[PDB]
Amino acid sequence: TEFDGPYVITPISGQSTAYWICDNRLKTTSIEKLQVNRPEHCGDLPETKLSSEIKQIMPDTYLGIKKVVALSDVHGQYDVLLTLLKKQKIIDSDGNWAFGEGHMVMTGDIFDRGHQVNEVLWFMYQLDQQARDAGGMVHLLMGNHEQMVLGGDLRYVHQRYDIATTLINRPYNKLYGADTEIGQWLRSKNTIIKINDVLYMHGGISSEWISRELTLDKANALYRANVDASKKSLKADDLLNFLFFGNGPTWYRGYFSETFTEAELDTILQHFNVNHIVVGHTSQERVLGLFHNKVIAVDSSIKVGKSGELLLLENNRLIRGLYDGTRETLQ
Ligand SMILES: [Ca+2]
Ligand SMILES: [Ca+2]
Repeated sequence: TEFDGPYVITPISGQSTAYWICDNRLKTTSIEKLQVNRPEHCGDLPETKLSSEIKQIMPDTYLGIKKVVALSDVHGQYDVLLTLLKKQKIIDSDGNWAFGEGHMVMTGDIFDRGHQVNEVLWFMYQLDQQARDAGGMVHLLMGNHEQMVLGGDLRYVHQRYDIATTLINRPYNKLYGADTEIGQWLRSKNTIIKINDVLYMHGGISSEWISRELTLDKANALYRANVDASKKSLKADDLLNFLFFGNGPTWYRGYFSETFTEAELDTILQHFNVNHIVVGHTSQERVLGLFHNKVIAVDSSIKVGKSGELLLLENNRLIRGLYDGTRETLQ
């Protein structure tokens, strides 16, 4: 018995439509008053109030933010994510934003591997709005998997989603295209941001970024404008080629290389005028710091589906939030 969704289509003017996979059967509903309500016989699929404002493109640079929490690579593990957030009191008993005016930075990779991808997406979409309502903010950054899915690289999509692509009659990448609520939401997000003296991105920044004289604004804009480009077009343009692949911000794993040095790291820190760089992408056994904590790895292997951790940046300290709800100071 499989339940999945909803997959919401949002036209320019028209009313939105929701597709639900319920017991391997398709259910289609017309959204009224921006309220996405699940049909009868559709298990416990997520229901959410559609928002216009959270699809607005937001700045990629922030100052004077008192508290920030970072985590990454949920990879469809909703239960783990929810447990971690409740244990660390980021959300309340009902699973609603409880971080006040704080900012959350999810450095990408919600998609793939896991079996609760839509659960994670709709939850994050809701948090996005709830955070804004509280005067806080949710920074959902695009990871390499978000780029892969939207672009058509489906090698890591969980097999259970073949049901959806079959019933809704369209490939997985089109289940999150520009005509879908989630797709529109994702296409408004940044890929690299800076909060206070910290830089955040999925993989990491390599020296090539400096060679190309890139800026957060130019990069984030290109990412949004080309996430739907053909692989041919992306690899043809050497700038887009760098941004979207191997040595780029969403794929670079150099910070976890044996040959990478703190000296080289310093040149990168100095280039952005930051003291730390928070990255996901390369899975660790726990949230940890490298090079005297100049780099903080926040991919705590939530993808494994058993546990996860987060990073809390407040009062100039770097704190590790364990799955059991306890904390350990890194710096
Ligand atoms: Ca990942
Ligand atoms: Ca990744």
